[PDB]
Amino acid sequence: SLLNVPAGKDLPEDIYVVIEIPANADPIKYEIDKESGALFVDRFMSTAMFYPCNYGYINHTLSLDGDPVDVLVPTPYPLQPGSVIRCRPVGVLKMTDGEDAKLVAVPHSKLSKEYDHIKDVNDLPELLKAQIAHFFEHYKDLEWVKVEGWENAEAAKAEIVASFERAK
Amino acid sequence: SLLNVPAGKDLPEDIYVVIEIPANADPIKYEIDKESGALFVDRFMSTAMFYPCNYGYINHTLSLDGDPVDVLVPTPYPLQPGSVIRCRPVGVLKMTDGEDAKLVAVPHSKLSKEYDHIKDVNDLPELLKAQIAHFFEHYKDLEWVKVEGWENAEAAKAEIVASFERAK
Amino acid sequence: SLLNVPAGKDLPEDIYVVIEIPANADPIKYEIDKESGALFVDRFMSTAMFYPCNYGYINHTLSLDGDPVDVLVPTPYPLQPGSVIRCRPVGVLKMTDGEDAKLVAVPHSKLSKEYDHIKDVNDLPELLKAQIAHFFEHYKDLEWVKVEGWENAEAAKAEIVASFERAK
Amino acid sequence: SLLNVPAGKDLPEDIYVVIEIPANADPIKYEIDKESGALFVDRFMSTAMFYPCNYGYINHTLSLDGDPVDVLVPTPYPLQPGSVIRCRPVGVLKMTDGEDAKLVAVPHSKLSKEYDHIKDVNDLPELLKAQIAHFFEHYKDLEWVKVEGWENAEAAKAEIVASFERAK
Amino acid sequence: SLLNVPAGKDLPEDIYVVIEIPANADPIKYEIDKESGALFVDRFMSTAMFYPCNYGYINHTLSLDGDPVDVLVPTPYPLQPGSVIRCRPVGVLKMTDGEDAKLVAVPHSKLSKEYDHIKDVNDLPELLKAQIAHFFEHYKDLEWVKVEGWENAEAAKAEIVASFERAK
Amino acid sequence: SLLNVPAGKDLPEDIYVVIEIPANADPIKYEIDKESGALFVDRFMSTAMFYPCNYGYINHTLSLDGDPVDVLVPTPYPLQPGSVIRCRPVGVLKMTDGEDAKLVAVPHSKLSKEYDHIKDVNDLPELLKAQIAHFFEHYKDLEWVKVEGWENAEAAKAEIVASFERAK
Repeated sequence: SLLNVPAGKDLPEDIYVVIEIPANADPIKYEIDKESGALFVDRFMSTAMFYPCNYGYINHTLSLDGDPVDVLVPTPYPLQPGSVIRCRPVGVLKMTDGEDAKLVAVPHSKLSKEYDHIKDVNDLPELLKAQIAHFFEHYKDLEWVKVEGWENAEAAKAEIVASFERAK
Repeated sequence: SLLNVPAGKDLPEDIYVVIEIPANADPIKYEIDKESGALFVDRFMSTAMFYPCNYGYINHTLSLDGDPVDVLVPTPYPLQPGSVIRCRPVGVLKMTDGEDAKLVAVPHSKLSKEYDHIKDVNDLPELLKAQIAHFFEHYKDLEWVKVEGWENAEAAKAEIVASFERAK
Repeated sequence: SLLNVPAGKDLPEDIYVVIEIPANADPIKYEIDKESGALFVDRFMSTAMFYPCNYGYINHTLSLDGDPVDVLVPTPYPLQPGSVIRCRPVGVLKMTDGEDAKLVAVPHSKLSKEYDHIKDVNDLPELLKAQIAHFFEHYKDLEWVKVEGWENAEAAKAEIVASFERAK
Repeated sequence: SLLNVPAGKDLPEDIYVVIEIPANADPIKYEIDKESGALFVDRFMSTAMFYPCNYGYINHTLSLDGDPVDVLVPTPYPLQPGSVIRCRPVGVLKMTDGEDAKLVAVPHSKLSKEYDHIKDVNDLPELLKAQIAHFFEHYKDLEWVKVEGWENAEAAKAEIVASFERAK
Repeated sequence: SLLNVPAGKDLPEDIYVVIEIPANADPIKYEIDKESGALFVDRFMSTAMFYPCNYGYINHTLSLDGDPVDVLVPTPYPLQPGSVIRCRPVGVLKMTDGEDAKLVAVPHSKLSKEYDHIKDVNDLPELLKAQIAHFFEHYKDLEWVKVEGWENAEAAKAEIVASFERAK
Repeated sequence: SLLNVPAGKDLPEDIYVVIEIPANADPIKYEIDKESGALFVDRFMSTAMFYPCNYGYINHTLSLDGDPVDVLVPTPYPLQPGSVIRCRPVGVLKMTDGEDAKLVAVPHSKLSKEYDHIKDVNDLPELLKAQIAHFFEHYKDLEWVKVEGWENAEAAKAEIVASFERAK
């Protein structure tokens, strides 16, 4: 099941992300249930907003909010909820609800050459970055959250390493 | 797997429904296979009709037609086949092929406040109810079924309780 | 999980195909991971082409390319990745990358009567056959493959039988 | 505008159909407004049914129900409301609300070779024909109509010729 | 063309709205060009938000922002850009960029009985109203606007009457 | 109607393109009819390929193939057939069926800042360029065409200027 997916081939450089919400989909927030590995409807979002990238998590990690590290993964076409994609981290958007750090990872080079030039957080389209920051600032307006800024691939991997160790 | 999803948090008030067919989808009838927990194509519907709500079942229950209790769940956007949604029962549409009772359950308040006012069968939109009755009367016209009417949340829960006990 | 789906009810006549890519979908190539049974993003296709039929494989078989036998299944509406469909084989498109034989199987009569007349490879629409041949010739142009022709239902089943034995 | 589209290149053999409702779409009934040529929302259908083929009319014709001759056109993919397709008639489904005759026309050979073998009403898939008959019998159940049967391409063209003359 | 659509059958009670952006669509802002009546891509929205209802305008009206009165129309399924829907006004959301008043109108009873009970601004779902207010407050965050509140059907019609007179 | 759309605001730098086929759509080839301005189904494509960008033409131009200059326009989301988008040219893919030159134009800066950095043909993603070249080489394989290469924005505008003059 999804409960058995590795954290990655070569942490923190090569990770696997379990997808819960596809890019641009209807406002249904799903989550993988730790008990059955099944896709559960977590909530219907109240705002008229959509996730700008595919949203998921790295299995076998645990951050301080007691949840697995969340990653946002841009792809050329929306992915299937419950699917797994191999990626490499490039940045982290730090915020506070606690501390939520949503990493941004791009598809691994073996899946597509389209993201090869993206190696660090400032290599990502500025508009993509404002749109992601804006979504997190505002998605729970009708349900608090504060963006504090972006950080590089080094910080992202530090976050992966720490959460993985913390999961052990 | 889906075979391990509970019948609910607090039967018969708080149940989980395993989704097989989303609201408004192409006429493909899927079912979860009791052996693998995998989604199987049960049949291609012959009529040009679509399910008016998401269609699924409560795991760990058994009705007299030797099948799990079937539930119809209205949501603001179509759900994913194989996903699970927490709901609360509000009615039952009784019919006969045997006795099929398709319950109607609405999303649990923790998932969305939109259905909070819906507490009993007459709180559901009349048009939604005619449309559901009409679908069951006519979906197998080219494949018999007879609608006998609606019943309240009390009857629905009685149906859940009985089928759950019968499953044990 | 999907890892536990049988090869079929009555090999080679009655098989089950595990679906990875739906007909007419975005160019994302998925595959079921032998380790978790989870849907993995195998690759993003580079060409502006879509699979003309649903694409999948027969579990518990092994061909010479060290992979499970791949099948293409036409249906009236696109299927869900990860779902299973009961079919009956009718042909094989032989090619070479090694030897890849992609079988063509149509939905089993119990799922729909629409494909009952299709019993052998020449009963399939000519346009459907050219379109499939054309897709395989050209889908990896930007990533080699050569079509050698079609073969009947007898050859297809021989291929199923052999790969199943080889899997044992 | 759409008000200026010819009835056809070579009536009754070669006609143009103005599309109002695509095959398999949401239950919104549109119609082209004789005054502006604009697409107007005529009604929201109450039943959970979808048109099995693209639905439209032949401009410059007038039947007895004081409306333009309506045609159903099967295509491999849904068409755009307001678009025009060149076709050739092959049958008519006679009914009564008055007399409604919905013709069935298939795409002209110059647009695609896929329908070339379809020359008369019995050349159409039986399932397609039952599904169309069933839709008309039941689409207004919640809004009367009675199917009386099918007729050949000769009757269809007679219907086109008469309505065109009647329009003059 | 769309330039010739009336403002309504019985202003301000019975109006026609020309649709530019469907409910829940990709973030493309279209507008009807006063010169050709053609649908022009006005802008690609920068925020990850979607219009919660169909968005359009009443032809033959002119407000103070030198633009036609804009209306938001909830329907059970998304409409086609460029289509026209008969409605009746029920409220207005007043704001300021100038003065923008976006009316809310529901489908006319002749198109569907589903909105008959909605007669005034407080009859609209509270969540629908917060979602609309929230969208306008935030849709141009990356491109200013301030919501001042809702008003009744009387104010809405006053707005229609005034803008129509102003258009003459 | 669409027949009245200008060639552009400031030819050859600022043009308007009339869209016939959206990016990534079903294989239906539409064209705007010079007589009514209506969208006509030109043909159903036989290959399992989709246009990689929105496809259209510049009104009021005439190339040597006796047809209006065709343009391919990448956008973040698919456009509506029949809509108009303001763009600026950046390249031309020269080929031969005669001489077909399909220009590539990107959305005008006033519609979105996302394409501002794209000023010449080599500023376009290499993969986007191979995919477009590949599509034209192969889309009519089952219906000839030969790609000869790309050219800069200067050549593109020369092509626009010449065809516009030729249209006068």
